[PDB]
Amino acid sequence: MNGKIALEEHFATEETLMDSAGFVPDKDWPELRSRLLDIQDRRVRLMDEHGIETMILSLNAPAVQAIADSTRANETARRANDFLAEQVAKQPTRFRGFAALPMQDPELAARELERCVKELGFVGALVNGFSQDNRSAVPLYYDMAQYWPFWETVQALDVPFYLHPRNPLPSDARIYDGHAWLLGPTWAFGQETAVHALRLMGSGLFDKYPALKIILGHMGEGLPYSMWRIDHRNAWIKTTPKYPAKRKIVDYFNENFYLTTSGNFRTQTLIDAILEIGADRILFSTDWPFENIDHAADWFENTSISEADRKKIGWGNAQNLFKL
Amino acid sequence: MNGKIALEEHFATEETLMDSAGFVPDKDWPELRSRLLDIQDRRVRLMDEHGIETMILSLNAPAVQAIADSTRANETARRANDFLAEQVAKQPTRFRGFAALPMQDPELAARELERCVKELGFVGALVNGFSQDNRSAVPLYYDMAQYWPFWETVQALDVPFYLHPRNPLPSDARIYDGHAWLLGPTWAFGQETAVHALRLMGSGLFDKYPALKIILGHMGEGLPYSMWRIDHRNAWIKTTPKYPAKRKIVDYFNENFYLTTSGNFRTQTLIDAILEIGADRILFSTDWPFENIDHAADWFENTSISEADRKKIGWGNAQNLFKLNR
Amino acid sequence: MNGKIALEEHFATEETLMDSAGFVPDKDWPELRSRLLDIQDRRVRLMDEHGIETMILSLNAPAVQAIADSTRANETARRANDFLAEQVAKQPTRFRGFAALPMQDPELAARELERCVKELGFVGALVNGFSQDNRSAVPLYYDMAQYWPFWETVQALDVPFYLHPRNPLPSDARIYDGHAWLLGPTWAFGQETAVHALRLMGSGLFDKYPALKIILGHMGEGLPYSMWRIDHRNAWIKTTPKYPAKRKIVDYFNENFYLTTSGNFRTQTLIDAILEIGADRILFSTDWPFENIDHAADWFENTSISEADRKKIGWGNAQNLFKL
Amino acid sequence: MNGKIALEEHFATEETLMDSAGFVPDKDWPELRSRLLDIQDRRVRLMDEHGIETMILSLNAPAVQAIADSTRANETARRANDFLAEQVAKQPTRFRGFAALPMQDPELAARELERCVKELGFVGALVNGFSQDNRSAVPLYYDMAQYWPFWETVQALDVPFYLHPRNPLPSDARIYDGHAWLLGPTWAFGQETAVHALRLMGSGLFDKYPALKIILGHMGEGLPYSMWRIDHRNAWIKTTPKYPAKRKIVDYFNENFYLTTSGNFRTQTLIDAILEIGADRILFSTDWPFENIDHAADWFENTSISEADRKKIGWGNAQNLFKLNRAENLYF
Ligand SMILES: [Cl-]
Repeated sequence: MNGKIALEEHFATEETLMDSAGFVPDKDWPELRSRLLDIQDRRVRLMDEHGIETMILSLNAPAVQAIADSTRANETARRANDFLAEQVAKQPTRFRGFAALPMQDPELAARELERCVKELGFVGALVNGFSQDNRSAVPLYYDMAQYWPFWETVQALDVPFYLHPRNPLPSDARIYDGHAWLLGPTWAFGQETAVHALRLMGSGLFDKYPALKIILGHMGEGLPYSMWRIDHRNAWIKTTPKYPAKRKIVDYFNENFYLTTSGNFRTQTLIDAILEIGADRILFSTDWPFENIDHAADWFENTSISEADRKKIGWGNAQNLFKL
Repeated sequence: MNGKIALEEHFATEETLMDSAGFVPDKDWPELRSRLLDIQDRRVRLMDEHGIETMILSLNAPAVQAIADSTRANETARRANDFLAEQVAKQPTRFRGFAALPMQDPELAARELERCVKELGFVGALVNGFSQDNRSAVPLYYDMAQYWPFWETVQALDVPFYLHPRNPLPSDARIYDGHAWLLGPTWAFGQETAVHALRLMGSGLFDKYPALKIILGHMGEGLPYSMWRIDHRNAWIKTTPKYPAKRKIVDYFNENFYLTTSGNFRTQTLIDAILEIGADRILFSTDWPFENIDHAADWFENTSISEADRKKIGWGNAQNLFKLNR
Repeated sequence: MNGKIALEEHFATEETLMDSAGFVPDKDWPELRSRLLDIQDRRVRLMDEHGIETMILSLNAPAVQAIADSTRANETARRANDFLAEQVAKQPTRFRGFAALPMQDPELAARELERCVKELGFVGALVNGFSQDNRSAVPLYYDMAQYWPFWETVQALDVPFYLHPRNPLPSDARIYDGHAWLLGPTWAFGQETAVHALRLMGSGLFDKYPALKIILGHMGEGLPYSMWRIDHRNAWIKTTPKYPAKRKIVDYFNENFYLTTSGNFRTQTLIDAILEIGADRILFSTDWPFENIDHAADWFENTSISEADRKKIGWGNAQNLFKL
Repeated sequence: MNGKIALEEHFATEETLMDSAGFVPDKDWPELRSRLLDIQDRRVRLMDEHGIETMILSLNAPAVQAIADSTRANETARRANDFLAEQVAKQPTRFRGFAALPMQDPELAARELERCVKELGFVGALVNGFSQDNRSAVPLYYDMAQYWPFWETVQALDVPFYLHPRNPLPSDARIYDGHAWLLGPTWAFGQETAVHALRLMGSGLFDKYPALKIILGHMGEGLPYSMWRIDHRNAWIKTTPKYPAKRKIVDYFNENFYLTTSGNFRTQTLIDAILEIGADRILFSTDWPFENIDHAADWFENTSISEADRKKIGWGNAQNLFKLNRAENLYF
């Protein structure tokens, strides 16, 4: 299938490159590093070879979310975005950009998102989970009141926010002590991102801003499988849920979320996602260069869904979402 | 469908009762309290009305896992087991017991499991996640080396170990700060239990003791949906996984684990579990009294699976697993 | 779920009433007969109680298709259609009509479809499989060349054609001799209708008129389950299929067909249809009065699909299809 | 996955070879002919290359079912069965046999099945739909009363009966006239076989012999998708079904039938069958030489099911069904 749109497709700048070093064995780092820095050449050949018309590009991880000085975070985000705009402009029919944002300061993040969308033609934002900030004794999650004016801005711009993983901070990760193999994509990323996403939903953010669109990778970080249980556990109790939001969590999941297939090339899981959220809210993605383009495309080509849905997931849904 | 076997079915003693307080709103505590304390009477009428032949009973939560003096944990486990055995004996065709165990101390736990299996006729153990023990600065997880001789006894006895949830300790729960709605069955129970189970799998425990049987409630706490990703993430990398176990995580999930339907009455979730672990390793359970028997039974009666698999999940699998036809 | 649209919903006129007698046991005939005749009263109360906003009504079976004199068939069709228009006009927000057509004569059927659509505001046609005609020694199936100008007319009007069952003729039903329990909805209706549809697909009709929309009840009469096998059996043989159509049978199935849930209230069956043709092509229907509205609605309310797709199958798909 | 058991795997003798002609284009006949006649050599190499330990072999189609003189049918069945026994004995760890049977004559069919099971060590029978017999004005279907003593014998022997397709007779095939492309595996085989199987269930045969085991290829010829509808259509009517059987059709489908994956290598269809009849009653098979071994094995290797069910469908179910891990098959 030609014409696919892929939207969790990463690069690094020299400035952020080393953030990705921890995530593969030392012998595989030169390969991963070269993939991260390459945008124009091998990446596009592989797109050609595997039926991808367009990659929506985003910076690597944790990148800006780990830059604890908010002034420095803004400066880095702005440099990464200008670079990305220049890269996109070289092959404008094959690429779009997601913004890197300095979420350390809601106001700076809002301004940078406006610049990115209206000046640079970017089609959304991608943010690696909570932010570290020297002014805050705690990690910053985006359900917090200070972020409401930022979300108002997102909704006004009508572009999606892709909530990407990062690892929990060490003091929030003791369950994984002595078990580092569970950190990262194996498991810890999924738990961190699912809970951050649930925090947004429980906060009532989508009551106030009901047109917001949040994207999750990895087929939604386990959420569809346990979604029924999230609202319906202990159903014999008749009570008002103890979160600020007005409706059930699944209503927000159904109305405000999109899932991508990145790094989760499993037909059973896709079928479960289809039967919980619908093929209209599922988008093809690879997670290149952390996952191979060939693996992602070959799996997707042959997965056990209708051809009508393969088209929607392949490109139709993304076409509509990003007004492409 | 009559003849069902259910095996995540809880009671409290007056001693452990307060552990369940504040899992429900105040207005509902009189009802939960009465359910937890009733074994002989209304519980059996509900079983009769909803086609459950046998409930395998277990103490509530965290119960023994929160008794930080190991000597007292053992004393409590022993009293609760003796009580359970007495209650089982009043209606022996309708009940079996799971052991409560003082996991604070591996030798005490192994000895108590032996007594429960050999002297009391118990058919497995149920433990509410990690243990607190005054002697340990850190919570105790059962992948730790000190537990290996205990697991040797589990395998020798050839009875399953049900790994039930508890909440993370507050200092390991900062992600939920300001969001207490996420603690308990909503989410936190699932994460804590999935990770504890994965820690057992990655530790190599099942290489050393391959015949062990571990049971998880709640359709495996999310595990089936993300199981492919656990082993296969970043597949382009050819490397040996950085855990001590010798095989893939999914090999031990497939070979050593069973899932029950407790508190997760969702047909899509069941189908996904069937397509990942197979109907032979899925067991009906309810999580009474925290979930209604009528809700669990009515959902299961009509869920979209073959009748052959309805019989296996309803009773066939448990009959084989627990040797009840034997 | 309020606002459902249901589109295999039957009535009889006194003229066609007895065609339905003997589909149910004698003790049940008085009930069925009263249901068939009632359009305005109990039927609407039941729609209210079971969340159906609109029923697209069609005549019973075999009706016009068993009237062998083509002139008589056209007279009966006109009366039934005029009656239906008068009935729809009494409660115009709750009903629409499908045309009955004298398929015995392709020109008369085209003209009657035109009159029904243009003058009566009907939104499609419903036909009970093959037609009997005195002038023809064989039953008339609609893939035959004489039907092509009719199909040109259907396409130009841009309204769907609902291919409903009837039983095979006795000389074409010997396999059921001594086994009358297999006739009708049990099995024979499904075989008869699947093959009629497949004849349409293989004939090349949809090469010539690619915008045609055909609707099948009963979740597609077994088609999705065996659809892969229809094209891909004996795949090691590299050859051109021996039918006149230019593409695979499944291409026409995917592009030209819709399925309804009528009389097949089975979640496993619906999931298989979703994974083969996609939820965009599946439509809620009951087969009232042959099946109960309460059974149909209760099953569909709780079936194991996404809320997005429940809305699409419930009403969204029909709204789009019929331009309501 | 090595170790698979496949049980819809065909051969021809020179006697029955021409029955398979005109199933494929002329250009492909030399290949199909060579596959049908080869049992010992390339067939085993392809089994080795695609992870099949055992093929349970059966004659091609319609073969015995089209021999209308019952005396001649019995003669052909005997010769075909002796040939198969001799062939199996050459490589007894890789092959088992299904009986070809002269179903024209209930008595002859029962005696030949006895001979095949007791003397030749065959593990079931495979019959290609209805029989033509000169004495009968109508095609012979196995729900008919005269077959009940034959089925008593099947149950007593406790071996399965694989009901394979054949086309309807032309006079029963007018719906396909001018549409020959629908004949055969495309569609007509499936309709024919589904109905024949339904006639057995409706007849009450399984009330009388409840231990019978019937096998269907092609994932059960459409039956699972439409099984709910078979019993439950028009449910508001409270009535006794108008067939002689005492129970619901689905009760017999669930209790007396097995389905194989032959010629239906479709994951959506497998999942549907799993959720209707259960993986315990599904068996890997290929339909070699009419389907490729490699296509069947490659699809099954990667289909979206549990590893536990992949072992059951791949070999476990068949190993148990045909008692292949048992003394009479291993040592005698
Ligand atoms: Cl009829």
